Amino acid sequence: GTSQWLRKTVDSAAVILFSKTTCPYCKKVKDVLAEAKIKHATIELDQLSNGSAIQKCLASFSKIETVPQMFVRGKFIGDSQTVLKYYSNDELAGIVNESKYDYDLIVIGGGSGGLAAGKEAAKYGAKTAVLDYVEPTPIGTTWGLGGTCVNVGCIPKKLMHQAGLLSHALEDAEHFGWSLDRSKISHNWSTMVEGVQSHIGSLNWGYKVALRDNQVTYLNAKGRLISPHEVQITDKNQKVSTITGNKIILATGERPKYPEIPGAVEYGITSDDLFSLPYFPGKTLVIGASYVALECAGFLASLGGDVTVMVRSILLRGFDQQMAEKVGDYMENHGVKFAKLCVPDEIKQLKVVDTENNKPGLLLVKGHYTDGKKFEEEFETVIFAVGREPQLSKVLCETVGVKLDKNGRVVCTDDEQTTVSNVYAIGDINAGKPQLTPVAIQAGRYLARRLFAGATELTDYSNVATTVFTPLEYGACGLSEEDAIEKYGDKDIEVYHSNFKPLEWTVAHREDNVCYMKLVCRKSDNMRVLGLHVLGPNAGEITQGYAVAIKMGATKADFDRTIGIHPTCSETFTTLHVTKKSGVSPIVSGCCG
Amino acid sequence: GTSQWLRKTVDSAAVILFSKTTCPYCKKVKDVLAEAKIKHATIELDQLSNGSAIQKCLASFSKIETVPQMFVRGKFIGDSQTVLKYYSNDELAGIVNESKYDYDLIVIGGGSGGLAAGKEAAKYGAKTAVLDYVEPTPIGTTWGLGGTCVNVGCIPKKLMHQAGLLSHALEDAEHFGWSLDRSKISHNWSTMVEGVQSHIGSLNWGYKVALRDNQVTYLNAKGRLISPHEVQITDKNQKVSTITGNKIILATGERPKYPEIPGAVEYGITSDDLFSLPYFPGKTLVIGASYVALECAGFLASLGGDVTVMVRSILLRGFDQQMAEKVGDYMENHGVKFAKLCVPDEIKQLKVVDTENNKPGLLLVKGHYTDGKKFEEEFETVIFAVGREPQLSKVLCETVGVKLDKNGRVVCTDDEQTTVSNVYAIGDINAGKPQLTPVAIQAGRYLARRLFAGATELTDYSNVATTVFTPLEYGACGLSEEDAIEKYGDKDIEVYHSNFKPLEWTVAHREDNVCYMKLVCRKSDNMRVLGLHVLGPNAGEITQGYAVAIKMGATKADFDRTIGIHPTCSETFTTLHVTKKSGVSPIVSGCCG
Ligand SMILES: Cc1cc2nc3c(=O)[nH]c(=O)nc-3n(C[C@H](O)[C@H](O)[C@H](O)COP(=O)(O)OP(=O)(O)OC[C@H]3O[C@@H](n4cnc5c(N)ncnc54)[C@H](O)[C@@H]3O)c2cc1C
Ligand SMILES: Cc1cc2nc3c(=O)[nH]c(=O)nc-3n(C[C@H](O)[C@H](O)[C@H](O)COP(=O)(O)OP(=O)(O)OC[C@H]3O[C@@H](n4cnc5c(N)ncnc54)[C@H](O)[C@@H]3O)c2cc1C
Ligand SMILES: C[C@@H]1[C@H]2C[C@@H](C[C@H]1NCc1cn([C@@H]3OC[C@@H](O)[C@H](O)[C@H]3O)c3ccccc13)C2(C)C
Ligand SMILES: C[C@@H]1[C@H]2C[C@@H](C[C@H]1NCc1cn([C@@H]3OC[C@@H](O)[C@H](O)[C@H]3O)c3ccccc13)C2(C)C
Repeated sequence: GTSQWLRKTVDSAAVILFSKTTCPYCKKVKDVLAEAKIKHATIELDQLSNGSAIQKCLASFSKIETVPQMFVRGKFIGDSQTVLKYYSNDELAGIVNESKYDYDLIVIGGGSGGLAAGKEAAKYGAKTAVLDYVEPTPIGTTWGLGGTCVNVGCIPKKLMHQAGLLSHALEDAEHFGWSLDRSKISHNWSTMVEGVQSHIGSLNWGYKVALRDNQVTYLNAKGRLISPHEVQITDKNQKVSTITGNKIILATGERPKYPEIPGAVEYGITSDDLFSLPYFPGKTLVIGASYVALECAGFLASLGGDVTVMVRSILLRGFDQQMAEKVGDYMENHGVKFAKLCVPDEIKQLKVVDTENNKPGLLLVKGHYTDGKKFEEEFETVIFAVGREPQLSKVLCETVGVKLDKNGRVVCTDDEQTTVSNVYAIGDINAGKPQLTPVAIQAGRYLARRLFAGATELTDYSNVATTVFTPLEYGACGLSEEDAIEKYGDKDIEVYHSNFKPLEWTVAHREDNVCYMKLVCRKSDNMRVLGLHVLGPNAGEITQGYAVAIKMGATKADFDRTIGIHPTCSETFTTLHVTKKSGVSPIVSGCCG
Repeated sequence: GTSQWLRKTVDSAAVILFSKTTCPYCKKVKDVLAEAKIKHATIELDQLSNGSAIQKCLASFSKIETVPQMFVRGKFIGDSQTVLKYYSNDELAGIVNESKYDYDLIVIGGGSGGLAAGKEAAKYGAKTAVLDYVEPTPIGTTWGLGGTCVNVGCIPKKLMHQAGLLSHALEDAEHFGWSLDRSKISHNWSTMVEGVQSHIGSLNWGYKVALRDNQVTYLNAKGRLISPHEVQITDKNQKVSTITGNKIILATGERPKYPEIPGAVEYGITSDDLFSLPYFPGKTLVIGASYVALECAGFLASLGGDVTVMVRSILLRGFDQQMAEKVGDYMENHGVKFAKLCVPDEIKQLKVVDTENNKPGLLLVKGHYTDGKKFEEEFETVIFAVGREPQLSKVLCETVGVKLDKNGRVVCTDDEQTTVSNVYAIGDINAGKPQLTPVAIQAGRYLARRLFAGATELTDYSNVATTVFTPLEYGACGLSEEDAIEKYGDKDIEVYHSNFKPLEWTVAHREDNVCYMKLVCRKSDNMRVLGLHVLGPNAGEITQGYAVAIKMGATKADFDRTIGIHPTCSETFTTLHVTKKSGVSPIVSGCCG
């Protein structure tokens, strides 16, 4: 029965009020708690499906079945009459003072998932502490609250990709009858950086206002967990303190990697420096083939620069290789020099940085290919998106047993639960689960719901749709072609593929039959769609809806019976019939396939 | 069981071939037919639910169980031996090209649905004649083959839509570090006309090539049906001739109506004369509140010319009124006059059309509101968009019984079947079926499959999503708020609403909280999503993705389970929690809901 739910609720949370809609006394005590400015995790028993076992559990634990029953921090206050009596002597504010632990919940790391979990816990009754600190970049750049995705990540990346799309739109406007010259239009990088930084500062201020509104104690200081309840604090003023708390959330997030080569740390930069540096990188070298490196090089090239991507092994490792190759070809066509199959060796400085003149320095790069030829070049800026490593060592010494591989930090089971019962890890921390922003937010929210509200729903991690914001976006949800062939077998996987030219590219005279599209359908499950991909403009908007459709298993016949929206670039999804098994070329020019 | 499929196939389809995969003789006869360039509508017996029933029906009709069996007009030629002997004697072409009717299929109306049906029937082993003709009742520009959607309706609409969005993009490029002024930049409307007409001509050439490939004969002749198996046609040179056919497909479509008053025909223009108009309309009056009228007015306004919409009763009749008002306000905020609750009385001329230098002549408009106020203004052009009506009287003889309402339309049953057994109506004339291009295309393709290949699946006209390409696009799927309230009552309908802001509008300092999202769900069936609505940039892609999601039974909990794509607009649908019953303001700025 609901014995497990009652045990989970009573052993956690701050205040939980069991009530029903029919009983007027329950509504009265709810109103009394509301007018006292007391946040509570009320539960409606009548509307809950298991309306019988809850009464038995209440009789077993509270020794009384008369709802409403309000419970605080391991202490049973009593019925509505008891709460009214406590408020009569003005002790209701006094009795809501948490417990032996200083905080109901402490989040280490003010990232998107961390802040979402903090807000979710705060609006469910508990008093929450949030601890966010950013170790300064070796160059010296620093950002405020918001985490990686917000401060230096999702938002600035999309803003600069939109700038690149505007750059292409300037080219297309001449073919669209607008009196303007591409030779007479130039990009002011500094103004763009100032604007995006102003927007991100506004976002940080809004986040601070929101967190202080939910009665959440935020301290900008490094946190280091000592025991499953105790954590030490290193303030920016080196004022080390110590706070205890029953519930701990680990949201240390992630920090960009460096290659252990001479001169990389003191001369190179990462995404942390890229999104806030004043000058313009110009002739730029990018190290690493992760999707972040590719999109960064993409919108640096689209903004007048001439970037050289230096791929080590393969473009977009972990993604589908066919559309990875297509994306690389598109970058090559628009002025991106791909130094594939090469490995960096060392870097040096030739001309010192010119921060007084706001000009980038000059850096010499030495590397070697797979055959060891001495690759030599000079660049005005070198960016190291070689990967990302988490610094869980300096936040957890030996308290929790967390297995970690290369690029991994912890081992975690379902319900984001680690080995320690009262320690929870969300966001990028969990290994073997996607490192995305919405998944982190959902994990935090659902963790707060399960802890301080008694919820039973568990956050999903499968079929997580992603989109990379290259000059032309790539959005995928599900499985790749190679992954499907490896898992379900070559003969059990059917791929529906096509090439389409968006209606926005006709008069503009852009490239035709480049925007690719593919499906992954398995015959054993009635042509069930497994991996759905799109490559072209606004790929994320197209991909999100079809990810939603895939979530509960949309079949190929479902796509066939669905009717398109005219005119849109996504139409060809509901008109997919070409098969790779037949080998028919998907080059659709003029008349649609 | 399969008797009905067999009888409809033999009595309707042209060339049929019952065969299996395991039998090698069937593959041999397939190869023989392929070498003879005689395409066939083959059916794989071993790839169907009940092969034994098909074999029993064949024994009841073909008298022999041994597959394969090839049929022409349903006649039993025989087995593979008979077909091989006939091919050796070299008279199979005459056998397959002889019948009591001149053509197997006659399709009147060369629209997207018409060409789709023609190609689907042709590649399914049949001979078909597609007849299209356009009668320019106004001064007119007789566009070639391509139908309403391609020649006039859809493609030019989205082309000038992207022109308007490029106008907005140049306006907003100031904040993205682009060195221009938006004052020295002007517009070239003639460039619009020439480019869009060039693209239309390329599409027409592609369509002609496609119809030539599918061996379909196309004659630009007026269609006028006579008897259930014969039609008399009028060539371009007034050469009246007579053609008989086995089956008839009606795709007459519709043409814009006219508010018949003196001068409304010889002076004003409609959408037919809008997408090829040599001169820029400039200060324009728009008549009617249909989505075409608002789309055209927004196009001209964002292009630069001030426009005055003149709404009779309500904006966007048939859509949700809330977003209708929102979209109207969005045009109003960008310089679109709105003479709401007004109807026209007369139009006259002051200056003749100045065609020597391509300048529009001046016109005077007189009308009255609901209170009789004498509205009196001057416009050098008036565009009449008061809906479209079909000319069945010019295509269909009165001897056959059909139904027409005030707006026209043709009565028809579920399987696109008219009163006559071999006369079929698809496109914009079906009784109660949506007036959309994919509707016509799917209806034509599925009808051809059900006719000349014995298909079973029917085209779906339910939950047909749409998108109107106003300057702020509006895309909806399912139902509306008022429709849901009428259907199930207030207590059974729950609305989730959100006011969001695209990331592309942050630096640009565009409108905030203007964008909108609405979700209509029914409580009695597990919060099943009925009507979903989006109002923002690139709404068509989101709307189609979510229409595909909804069509196969998507609930709100399914939306919650989905992990969003960050950063885009569409993932805001996965964070829908505000309810209209609670009355919380949709406006979220920093917390973003
Ligand atoms: C350039 C770039 C682009 C990206 N684009 C996308 C994208 O489009 N979509 C997407 O889904 N994801 C994207 N990501 C990933 C995204 O940054 C993460 O997935 C997301 O931030 C994870 O959420 P979080 O709550 O862990 O936030 P995080 O930012 O990962 O949380 C880390 C925070 O905790 C703080 N912290 C760390 N250790 C401590 C400690 N001991 N004490 C106190 N505070 C501490 C850090 O200072 C930081 O503020 C991108 C990342 C980068 C670098
Ligand atoms: C301004 C405008 C915008 C539109 N935008 C959209 C949109 O965004 N999305 C969408 O889905 N739909 C849109 N439509 C609708 C779309 O144009 C039509 O619904 C589409 O053409 C339907 O296909 P059809 O079979 O009716 O072809 P149609 O082209 O409508 O009809 C076939 C053609 O045959 C002609 N014809 C008539 N009688 C005869 C005869 N006796 N012999 C020969 N030919 C004849 C007709 O005039 C017509 O041109 C729009 C329409 C207009 C006017
Ligand atoms: C669906 C989509 C589509 C795009 C490709 C991969 C997925 N998203 C990218 C991605 C997500 N993880 C996540 O970290 C590792 C795991 O923790 C997690 O399972 C995984 O989702 C990656 C890791 C390396 C490399 C790329 C990724 C594809 C085609 C299957
Ligand atoms: C989903 C969407 C959303 C937008 C509204 C209607 C649907 N599509 C618009 C529409 C489709 N028909 C079609 O022609 C008439 C009928 O033939 C057909 O049934 C109808 O779908 C219209 C007619 C007049 C006016 C608008 C329309 C709404 C809110 C339910």
